[PDB]
Amino acid sequence: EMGQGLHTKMVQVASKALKIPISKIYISETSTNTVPNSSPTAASVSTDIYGQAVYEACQTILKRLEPFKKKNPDGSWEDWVMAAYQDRVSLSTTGFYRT
Amino acid sequence: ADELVFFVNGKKVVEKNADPETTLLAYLRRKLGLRGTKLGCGEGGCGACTVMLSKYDRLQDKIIHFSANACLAPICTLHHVAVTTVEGIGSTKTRLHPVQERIAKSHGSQCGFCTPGIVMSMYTLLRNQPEPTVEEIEDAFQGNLCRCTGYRPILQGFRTFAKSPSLFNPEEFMPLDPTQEPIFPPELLRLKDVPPKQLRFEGERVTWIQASTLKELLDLKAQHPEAKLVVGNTEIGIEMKFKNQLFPMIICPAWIPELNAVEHGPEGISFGAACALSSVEKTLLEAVAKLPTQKTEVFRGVLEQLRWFAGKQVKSVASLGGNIITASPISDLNPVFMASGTKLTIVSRGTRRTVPMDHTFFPSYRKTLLGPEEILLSIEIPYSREDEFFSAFKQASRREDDIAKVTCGMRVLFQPGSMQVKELALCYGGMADRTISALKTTQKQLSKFWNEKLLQDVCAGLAEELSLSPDAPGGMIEFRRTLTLSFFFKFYLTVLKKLGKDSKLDPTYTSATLLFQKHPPANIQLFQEVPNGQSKEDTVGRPLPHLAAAMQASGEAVYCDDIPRYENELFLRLVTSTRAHAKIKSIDVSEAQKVPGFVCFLSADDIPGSNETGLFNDETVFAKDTVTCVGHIIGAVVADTPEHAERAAHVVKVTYEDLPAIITIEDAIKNNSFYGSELKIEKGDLKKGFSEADNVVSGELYIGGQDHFYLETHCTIAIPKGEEGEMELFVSTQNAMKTQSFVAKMLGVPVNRILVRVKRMGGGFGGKETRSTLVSVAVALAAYKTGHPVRCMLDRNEDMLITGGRHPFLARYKVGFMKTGTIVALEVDHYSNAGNSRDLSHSIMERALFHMDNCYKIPNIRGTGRLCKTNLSSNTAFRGFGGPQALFIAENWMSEVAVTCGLPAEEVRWKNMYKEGDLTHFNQRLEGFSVPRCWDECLKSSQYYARKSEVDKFNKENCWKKRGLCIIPTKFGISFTVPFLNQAGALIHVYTDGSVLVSHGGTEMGQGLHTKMVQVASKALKIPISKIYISETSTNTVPNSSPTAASVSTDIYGQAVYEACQTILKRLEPFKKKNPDGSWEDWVMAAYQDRVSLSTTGFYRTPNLGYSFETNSGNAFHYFTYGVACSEVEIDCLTGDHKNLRTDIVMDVGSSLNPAIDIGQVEGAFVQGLGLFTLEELHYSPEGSLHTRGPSTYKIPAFGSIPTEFRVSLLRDCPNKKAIYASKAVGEPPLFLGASVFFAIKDAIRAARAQHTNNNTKELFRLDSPATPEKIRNACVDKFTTLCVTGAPGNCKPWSLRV
Amino acid sequence: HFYLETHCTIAIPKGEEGEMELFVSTQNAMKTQSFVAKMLGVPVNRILVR
Amino acid sequence: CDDIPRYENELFLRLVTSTRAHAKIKSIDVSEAQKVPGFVCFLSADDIPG
Ligand SMILES: Cc1cc2nc3c(=O)[nH]c(=O)nc-3n(C[C@@H](O)[C@@H](O)[C@H](O)COP(=O)(O)OP(=O)(O)OC[C@H]3O[C@@H](n4cnc5c(N)ncnc54)[C@H](O)[C@@H]3O)c2cc1C
Ligand SMILES: Nc1nc2c(c(=O)[nH]1)N[C@H]1C(S)=C(S)[C@@H](COP(=O)(O)O)O[C@H]1N2
Ligand SMILES: O=C(O)c1ccccc1O
Ligand code: MOS
Ligand code: MOS
Ligand code: FES
Ligand code: FES
Ligand SMILES: [Ca+2]
Repeated sequence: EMGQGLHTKMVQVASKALKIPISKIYISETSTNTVPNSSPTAASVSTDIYGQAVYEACQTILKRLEPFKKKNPDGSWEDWVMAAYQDRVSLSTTGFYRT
Repeated sequence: ADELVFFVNGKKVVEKNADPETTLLAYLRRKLGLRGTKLGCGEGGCGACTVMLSKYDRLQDKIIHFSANACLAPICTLHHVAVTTVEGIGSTKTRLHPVQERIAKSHGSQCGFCTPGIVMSMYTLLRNQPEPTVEEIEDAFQGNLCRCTGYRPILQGFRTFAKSPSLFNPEEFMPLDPTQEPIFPPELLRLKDVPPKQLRFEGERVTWIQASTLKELLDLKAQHPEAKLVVGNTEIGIEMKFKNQLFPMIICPAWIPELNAVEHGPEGISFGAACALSSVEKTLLEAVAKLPTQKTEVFRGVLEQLRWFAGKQVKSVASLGGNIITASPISDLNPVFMASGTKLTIVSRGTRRTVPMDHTFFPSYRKTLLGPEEILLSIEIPYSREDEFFSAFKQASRREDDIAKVTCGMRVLFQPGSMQVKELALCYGGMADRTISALKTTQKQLSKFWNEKLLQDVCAGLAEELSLSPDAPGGMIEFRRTLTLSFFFKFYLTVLKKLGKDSKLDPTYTSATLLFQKHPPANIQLFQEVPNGQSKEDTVGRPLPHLAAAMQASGEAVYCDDIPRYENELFLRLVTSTRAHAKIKSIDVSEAQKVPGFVCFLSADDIPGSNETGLFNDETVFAKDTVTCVGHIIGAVVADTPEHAERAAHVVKVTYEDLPAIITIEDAIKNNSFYGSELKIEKGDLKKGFSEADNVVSGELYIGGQDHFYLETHCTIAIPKGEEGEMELFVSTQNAMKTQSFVAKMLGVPVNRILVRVKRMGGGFGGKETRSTLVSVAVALAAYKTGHPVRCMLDRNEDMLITGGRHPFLARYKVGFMKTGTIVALEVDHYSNAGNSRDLSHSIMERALFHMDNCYKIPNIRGTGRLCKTNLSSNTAFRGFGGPQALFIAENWMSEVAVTCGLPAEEVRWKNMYKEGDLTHFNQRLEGFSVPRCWDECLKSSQYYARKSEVDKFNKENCWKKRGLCIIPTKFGISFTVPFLNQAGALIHVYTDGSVLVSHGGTEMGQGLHTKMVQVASKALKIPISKIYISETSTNTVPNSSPTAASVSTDIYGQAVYEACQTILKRLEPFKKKNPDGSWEDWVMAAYQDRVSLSTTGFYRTPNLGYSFETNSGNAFHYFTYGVACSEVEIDCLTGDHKNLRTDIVMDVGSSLNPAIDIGQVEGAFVQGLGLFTLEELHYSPEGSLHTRGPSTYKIPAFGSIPTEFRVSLLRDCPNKKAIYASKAVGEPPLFLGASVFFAIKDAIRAARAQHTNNNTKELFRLDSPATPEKIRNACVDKFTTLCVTGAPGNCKPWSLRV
Repeated sequence: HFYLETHCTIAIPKGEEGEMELFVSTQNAMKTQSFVAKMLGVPVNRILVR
Repeated sequence: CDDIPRYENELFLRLVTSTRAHAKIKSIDVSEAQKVPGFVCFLSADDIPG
């Protein structure tokens, strides 16, 4: 983030893909121990490619939460996440994109 | 004056404004930034702060080197002294010193917090003796404690300085070359030819005057009688730090030559009052070696005491004058100086007198017959005369560096060549509030002859004259009185032997006159070599040392508090309750606010979020309205320095209104005070079982608690980022996830705002899996409120008081068995003291129930469990998690079954043992039950049967010493008994240079988990471990992690890491195929260029788990880890002390991922269990106030506590398909094996009781844990214990009898 | 460029295995990481750029 | 970046740069710099470990 609002946009994207308020999503910083071998933030494509990578990681999460959502359709995002946790289903995932 | 000049690692230090209250430790860490030296207790008992001091000695015209505790050394005593820390002898950036290299490569370093101090003790030794003996090497560590290793490796590695595969190879060690050692600071050498001048230092509250001459000392004292002298500061330092003592004016007379003079006169040897005890020891040893035995009787007595007097660090700074004038009730020297009428030369300006120390020298508590203007100039220890004999004895809890329970000095003068008493003096310590002489008793024996009648008359006299009321401070009334008579008995016999000339006693009575004797160590470790075809780069199964061992030995390894503080960082001090249960009526911070640097007082009202916390939302972050235990956190003070925060907090005044308190398990039962309902597992038919049973035994047993005593106490640094409630914390915890959510809950912000990072812990052992949040949340609140970073590291006393420990257990049992020993029915009701909150108490009781069978098949069985809710700090996880308590209870009734049946214990245990395929009481199948092999193998390698003979023989030839032998098995179920915790995540990145960064949910606390994880990654990816790295554990890399516990970390994280590596391998596969002959680096780069992601997570969920208490079905564990231990001991029936002669252990850890780490885990766990069952004991006042708050009173196993012959074997060819690379969890399983020592002791006591107690061979006497010297001695009933019968003395027979 | 915030870097040496954590005003954490590692002569996994 | 609080022991670096567009570096003298209060060290090419 250098003022172009990339994090704002990635939160907006994650929020849509996951179908939850942006208020439940947060981006703290950029670091080499969370995401390695990253290209520089340049070429005006950051939204294009990181938006895609964030999207993919979100789909993964959604696929893992599916069974719980299907079991408790009227439940809350919070109910599904906890149920997923209690069932020892991983709640962490990478996402990647290649133009 | 004004300027203080000294050196640290060869560098000159000039302090222009030295504050008399500043310790070297603080100065090194804060001022110089040298964090290698650690704070472990600030009490002188752990040695973690050990450093070397060097100076020019004007007398020996030589540079001398000695060790010292930086925590007790005032920098104001260090003018013109050269200090050497761990970073001054070597480092991984330059080159490690042999001492550092060897302790690291010998696997002598685990969590590594104690390593720097032990390194410096060894270094100091070598600096004095380049080729020390094995005995000198062990004695070098009398003042150093380690909680992880079990000590064996440290000694064995250092043994190389003296003079099947191996864990390390001594042939690769770099030779010690003293010519390459750091040279004494040249500048200091010049300053040696300049006469000392009085120096003056002015601090915030204290003024220090370093007197250069005797005249200056006297003038100052004549002018300022209040002035407190200080030499070694090993007493004053304690008084100021722990007794709230403040001395505005201090005078250090250490430089005065008159106070350092040593003179050999006609009547004895005189020492200046400032001479260090180590100097006295040296001079006296020489005198004893050069002079005739008949003249060194008294010197020998002093040497016996010095032998067990603190450690090298304290004896090298503690002075003679200091010990005498401190006038402590438990001084080990004053009773000796008194009994020998040692001469004291006391002076004052214009006056001078010399008197023999006698009973009058100590009028009352902490006082002497010194005038306020007088100072002790010198002491002359008397030469022994003809017909004059002397003895000195000391009995404490632990042999090394411990406080005396009872200590004494004994002397007798006979008429020329007669056995007729001319003079007799029996002086004791620990029997009153001062050193006393049993004058009434001794006066009656004047002119009497040394015989049986005199022995009886003296014992009866002592029992009467040295009485103790039921409220005597320190308790242990029966034990202490028994020791006073036992010591005399030992003196009596010794004198007989001496009068017998020798240059005769019943042979069975001879060992009673013998002083403690060390025995040559003999350690052997057996493990399996890796398959010959295995690749060199595949380290799984190899004895790879801990990845951080070298950095831990060099002091470069960073622990939480070693992290530099920010320019604006503040310090936090918790304000806790001093009442077990009361309403908080008022909190006054008026005085606290006046303390310099005061920033603020935090309480429940300051919490922005919720004040409800705890694993079960059972607790408050800050007590509101009421306190429910001593130590209950009420609030906290934030200040500019640690000192100021501590001072401010101390004066925070809380007014209370007591409420009825429930302290003990018995209390809880009576009041029906419990958490939840009864826990129970029942199988078979009890009524039927007891019916078919030939015999039936009932009883009650108790197991005391235990303090984790991790060398590094609790600690947290909280960094507020000032954005969106974000906070980054560095914490010493095994549970980053709970830390994160508890901080978030208290603050009222989303969990994604909190980042918790754990690089490593200097030990955890379960004490940091939940209770670490008590500090983390409070520090987080401080950071939130001030907007400044804040940190807090607990002092030892706060840690032991507040953080909880192992759950004490009380058990009521009843067992049915056949005359053959077979068990047919068992009923056990367990009760645990849980404290003022639930925490992990429920799961702990569950694990207890799961192990109430140990390794025995019991057809009809019923075990229940109740959690006692009490007004004590909440107890929690501790290596074993309930298993040791339940296993101990099991082995106890099992031992009584053998005794009752009159059959060999090993025989009774074997026929009751489970067999492959059996089901446990909770119906789980035992597959791959390897106890049998461990058992037969241990029996054989230990030579059990043959030694059973050696023991019986010894017991026939010895009357006041006995031996015991016992072989014990164990099984420990592996997995968290809470299903959902059996999950693990990992995250791995491969950078474009091919280096790999691995991250997993587990934390490093010294157990070698990261090391094992790197080994697993290297094998899985088929690349060298040198290309892989693990930096830390953090919530932003691997979320929702289970606490690092239950011994399953390697199992589950190993699997998650493995999976992550598979995915990596899958992605690189296409490139490896394209370029087969290429390198790992070529493939990675190619993958990167083709835009293939080199980052992935890994996850693992342990399969088939889910036990139900309702249906008594389902698998509670993934598999079991097994082991067997045989220990042999020798007890002193007269004092309670005992030797752990030998122990043999055979452990089944499947195919070990690292035999150095495993084995290190086996030895470490065994020693902690050893401590739990025989040495460690916590004492509380009737009101629930913990007395035992430091290493001085809480004695964990020391270097000299381990079995002299310590042999460990890892079972061969026993792959476990239920875990990563066929390995097995090892963390907790071996701990209970320490009980083998407890039962060997019980065996010995049985022999002693058959010797002087009853005649009832099948007698079943109760022995609770820990089997401390008190319990051992009281159990050895004899004519002495009878004359000391607590209460019911010879004066209390009832008027009538007949029910 | 005239970014209102000029170039800036904070480098924190951890004292272990060449580890270093850096807080930098940069659009390229990867290259900062590798260039720092190249200059120091240590594996890239030792350097953390935030 | 620079808003991040400094550690109690944090130091500061100031780059030493060329005043010529193209030239051989004949000599470098830090004798005057060494006398400035607070001076810690001057780093040059030979200090690079990698
Ligand atoms: C971990 C640890 C273990 C210990 N173990 C033992 C043990 O096994 N047995 C035992 O007996 N003690 C033990 N002690 C206490 C022992 O170290 C002190 O008694 C020591 O001998 C005191 O000498 P010092 O020079 O440190 O005294 P200081 O702390 O300086 O204290 C001395 C006190 O004596 C006064 N004083 C000192 N010198 C003189 C003088 N010349 N003339 C007049 N007054 C004087 C001071 O004013 C002060 O009141 C231990 C202490 C620690 C911290
Ligand atoms: N050196 C050291 N070893 C240790 C501990 C420790 O704190 N320090 N904790 C013990 C406890 S209580 C457990 S549960 C396991 C923890 O790690 P693991 O699951 O990998 O074996 O290690 C054991 N070994
Ligand atoms: O079973 C365990 O050993 C255990 C340990 C820590 C927390 C919960 C648990 O069930
Ligand atoms: O010039 Mo922008 O592509 S960084
Ligand atoms: O007692 Mo260890 O399960 S943390
Ligand atoms: S901290 Fe100095 S002896 Fe423990
Ligand atoms: S390695 Fe010694 S206390 Fe941890
Ligand atoms: Ca509890």
